[PDB]
Order: sequence, then structure tokens, then C-alpha cells
Amino acid sequence: MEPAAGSSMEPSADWLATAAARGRVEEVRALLEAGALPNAPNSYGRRPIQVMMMGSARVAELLLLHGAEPNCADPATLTRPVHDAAREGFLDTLVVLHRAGARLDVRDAWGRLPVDLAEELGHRDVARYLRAAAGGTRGSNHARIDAAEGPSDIPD
Repeated sequence: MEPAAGSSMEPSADWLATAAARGRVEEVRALLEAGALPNAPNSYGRRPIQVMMMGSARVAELLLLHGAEPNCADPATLTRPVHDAAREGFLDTLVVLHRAGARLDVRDAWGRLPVDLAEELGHRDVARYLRAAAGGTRGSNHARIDAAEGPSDIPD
């Protein structure tokens, strides 16, 4: 009959990502062109670029220019590939992301934003450039000063 238990065993394409996380650009360059799945979600919940060790932007371009997931992220904490770049202090990565339609405007669920996580940790060079590439205060240019005084209306 049909066996079943729970933990399934299906190692789909996941090389292009594994190599990246290992700061190995050579294995990815030869793989991305060898037919590496450009949109292969890895079991690390860190996309194909979010898990490129964030220490070798050269890898990001490889997947990004090929079609990685510089936008999609995690459905548990919204960890976009934008936090990976700043969180590691690698601006070269963010540049690539923005070089191929990057969603520099999401929020790590409770992390507020990647530009803020970059400033708190120690990626000022990225935190600053991030606020310029991710923009902010958009859709609220009225008081610009925390919850102003008075109950604001929110018709939805």
C-alpha cells in the first residue's frame, strides 16, 4: 500500500545555495550555469542568497543576475535577503539586490526593518545606504513625529 509516517525525504535542488553559504563562489558560478535552480528554496529558510554566507556579494550577483529570491523571504519572521546583507555588513550584496528589483522595504516581523537592524548591530555603511535604498516615512508625510497627539482615523 502507500507507506507514510511524517518526516519526508526529498532532496530537491539545493547545491547553488549550499555552495554560496560556504563562501564558495566557484562552485556556484559553475553550478548556476550548469543549470542550478535559480529559484530553489533551501531547507535553511534562508533563500538561495539569504544563505550565501553574506560575506561574498560576488555570489549574490551569480544567483540574483540569474534569478534568485532577493525579495521572497521567511513566512515566520519575514527575514528578507535585505537583512542578510546589512546584518553582515556587506553593502556589495544590497547593491546587487537593488540591481535586480529588490524589495528593500519589508520588515523582519519584529525586526522593524533591515536598515534599523544594520544600524543597531554595526553596519552603519549599510544602515545609512539602506535608508536611502529602502526609503521610509512613505504614506504618512503629515506630522512626522511618532504617534502625534490625537486619535488618528483609520478607515479600512
